[PDB]
Amino acid sequence: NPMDLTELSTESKLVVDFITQYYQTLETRPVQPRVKPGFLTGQLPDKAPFHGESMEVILSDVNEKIVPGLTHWQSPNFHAYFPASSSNAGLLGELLCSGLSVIGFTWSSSPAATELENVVVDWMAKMLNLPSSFCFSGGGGGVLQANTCEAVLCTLAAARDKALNRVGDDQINKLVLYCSDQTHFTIHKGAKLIGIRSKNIKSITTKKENEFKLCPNDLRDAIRSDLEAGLVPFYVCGTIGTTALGVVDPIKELGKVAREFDLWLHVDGAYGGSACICPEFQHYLDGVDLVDSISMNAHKWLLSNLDCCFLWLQSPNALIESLAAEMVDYKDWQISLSRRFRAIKMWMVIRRYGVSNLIEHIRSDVSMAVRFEEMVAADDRFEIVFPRKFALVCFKLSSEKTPPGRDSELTRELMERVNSSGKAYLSGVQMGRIFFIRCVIGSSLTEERHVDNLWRLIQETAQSIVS
Amino acid sequence: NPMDLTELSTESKLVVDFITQYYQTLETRPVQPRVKPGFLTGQLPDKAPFHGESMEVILSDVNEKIVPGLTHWQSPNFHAYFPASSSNAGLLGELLCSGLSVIGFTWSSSPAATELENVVVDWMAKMLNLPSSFCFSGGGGGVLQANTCEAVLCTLAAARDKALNRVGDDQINKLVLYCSDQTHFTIHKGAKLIGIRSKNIKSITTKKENEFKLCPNDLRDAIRSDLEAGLVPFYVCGTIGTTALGVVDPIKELGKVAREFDLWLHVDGAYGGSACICPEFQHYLDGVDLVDSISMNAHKWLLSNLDCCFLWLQSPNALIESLAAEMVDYKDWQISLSRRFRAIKMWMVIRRYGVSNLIEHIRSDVSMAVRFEEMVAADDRFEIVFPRKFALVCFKLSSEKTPPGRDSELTRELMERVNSSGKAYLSGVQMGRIFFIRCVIGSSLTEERHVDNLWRLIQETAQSIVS
Repeated sequence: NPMDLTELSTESKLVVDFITQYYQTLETRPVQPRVKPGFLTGQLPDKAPFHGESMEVILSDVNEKIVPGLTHWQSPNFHAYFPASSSNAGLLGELLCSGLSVIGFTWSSSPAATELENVVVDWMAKMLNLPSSFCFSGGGGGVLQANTCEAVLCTLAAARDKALNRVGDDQINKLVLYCSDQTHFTIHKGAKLIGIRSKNIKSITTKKENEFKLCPNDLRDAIRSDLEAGLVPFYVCGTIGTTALGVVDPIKELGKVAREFDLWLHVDGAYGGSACICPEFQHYLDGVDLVDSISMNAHKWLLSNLDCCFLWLQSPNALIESLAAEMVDYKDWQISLSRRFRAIKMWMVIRRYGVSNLIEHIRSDVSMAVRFEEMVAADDRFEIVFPRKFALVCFKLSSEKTPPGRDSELTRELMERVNSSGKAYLSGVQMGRIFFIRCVIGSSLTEERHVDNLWRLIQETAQSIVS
Repeated sequence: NPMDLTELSTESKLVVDFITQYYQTLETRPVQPRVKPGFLTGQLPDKAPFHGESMEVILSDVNEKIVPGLTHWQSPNFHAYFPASSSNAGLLGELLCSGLSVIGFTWSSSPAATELENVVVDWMAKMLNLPSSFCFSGGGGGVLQANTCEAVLCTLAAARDKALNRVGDDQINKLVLYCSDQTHFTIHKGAKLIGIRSKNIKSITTKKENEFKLCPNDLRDAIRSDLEAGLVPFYVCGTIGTTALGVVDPIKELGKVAREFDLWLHVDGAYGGSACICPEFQHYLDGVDLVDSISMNAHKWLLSNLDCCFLWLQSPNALIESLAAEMVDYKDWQISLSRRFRAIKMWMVIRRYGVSNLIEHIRSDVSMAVRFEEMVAADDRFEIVFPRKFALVCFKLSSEKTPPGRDSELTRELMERVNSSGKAYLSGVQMGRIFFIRCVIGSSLTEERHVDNLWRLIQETAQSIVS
């Protein structure tokens, strides 16, 4: 019997206790493992079992054979990449969503699911303080997705088809997209996906003078240069909080540029967007009225676990018309027919914790990053490569207190020895000539003590090699 | 505190008990609701709460305000669309995956996650008895996705880029895709997504003579007709178990056709693919050696809840080369960087139940559909419009025992009155001139009694209008 209810409630507690013990381990568990390729592949049978096995033997096999070979994103010692903010409400909302197992591709196939997605989308829109034109009650509207690439693909398709409907159906080889050299690779990936040619995905270089922002004058000059070449610009992507540096592009200026040439402006909210529920960061959303579309990942700061990605349009019919084949049918809003009930999990998280708790959780992470930055700045052995705007601190070894020419390779070795120690996991990028470490505060379990321990470990490892 | 562990275990039991009571309701709950647009939208607050609320008040609000406005896919009275096979192991594996919250886009960011995806992919490949060329140990390999449209998009991109690398970079406007008129709309959707022009997505009509299969001779003639027009065929999609009728396309013949013109052959396993773990249905996979790619939805019959979609390639480098920007990095295998740990849930389900239980669950659903077909065939008031191959029975009112010309509209009214009664939910499609009802056995909760009740209700409703 596959749906035995007493067995269901029996094994549910087993799995929940497994998860709680995993969580309590993470203060000790080495974050990133050191294992050999094929360790698990050779350790597991070649074919599937004919018969079944109990739940607790499965869970034991999990905790001994798969857990050690995991990178523990939830560890309070994990400060690399970008957080997978997890909470009790997010986990239990995942469980409830999967228990309902309602797949609502149209309003008729689950009215409540679509209406609850509507209200959650509008809730978040006013939490971020967008104009009415992005709300369902203001003309536009939004949708939940799984990743930012689904939303980016949807906007790219809508923009491409709007352009082609204006200039001609067989003109796809002339469409030109613009983004900065800091834009997430997902933009180039999606542009290549929707048939844009490789030469026409222009990454405009950014300069340290402009804080690596995408300058609108270079955008305008590139646009008219390619227009004099007989090609059709159609898409521009600005970013709030880039991956490597956390750059915020000048949204309003690029909005005026995109309006002047009637280009589709999309805003990758990405990492910084979630933080914009706070009044301090809301200014990073000015010019949003000139924006065609905005996407943002809630699983990067809003404690929803994985996964959930909001996407808001001022003219949603521009998207529905691109993918279709009053009452909302989300079949025409994204890639596939099959959708999950993510709205119930976002609703769960929000009503369980409150805008208050969410605001202050973001503020606590940002404050911890402020303190980490203040600690780096007090050490002449180190250097901020770019001022922090959120919970992202980018730093490296000082060149004055390292041998000539090897400050970057010694920064890389510092990061490697820290990660190999197992006591923490930091990210790091090679921006041409320089290498720098990213420390991202956001692992939910992380408190002040963990940031203090991380800074002390970075210092102790630096003294171990520097001079 | 967002990660309070004692509060986590306290509220987990609340949510689990909520789910178990929901499940036990489904024998009584009217499957499809009758509600007005805006019922939930007006019933919920305009903005998000500043403060939080308890878990049980949330769950009460769920069971009173959202559950009644749901279409209960998990009800044993639900036989429309295609099942969302759910089990205890699938639900608890969803919970465990979300609890681990490990996001592994590369082997380095979670070796165990990638290796376990590898072994699960290979397990399923040998469960379906594919050639070695689709296994990681045979040259090719596979990947887990969320939907069939992600897999279809990946294969379409790989095929398009292979073609363009052969014929020219600026030739996208000449690429031609072929599918039948029974193919799922996701194929046309993805073809439009990757920049194929609308005229070049050719739906070749199928004839009732060929059981609506895609005849390979018409495929060949269309190919050489478009080749004499100076266009580049590049993609052909065959289907095992179509949505409306459950058609199986002649895989091997289309394989030889696609080999002759070096076209990319993709197989939408879709609905029938999952059933192919059974030896009786494995014959529906012959010619699979000539196939470039195969996708199949495990959440349609393999009891994994939602969602999980296997995709196997004979040459995975053809996909990696299309989306990239030994040890496997699934970042280059699909649409986005962010991936979930679906492998752990599939592993959970398989090792908990067994290939034995899975085979026999498929066989029990197929047997129930056999019995439903036998019941329809014994009633002169009804008629099978297409012979059943899986758990899909397509039937309608007999034209001999209805007034001239209105057998189809009376079949539609029959379906409408049954669905409106709330005692069951059946699907129905208008194939040009005829209308017929689809009954799909697969709601997990469904036993023999429910099929008997459904047949009696269909008969009682038919006598209520027929003569």
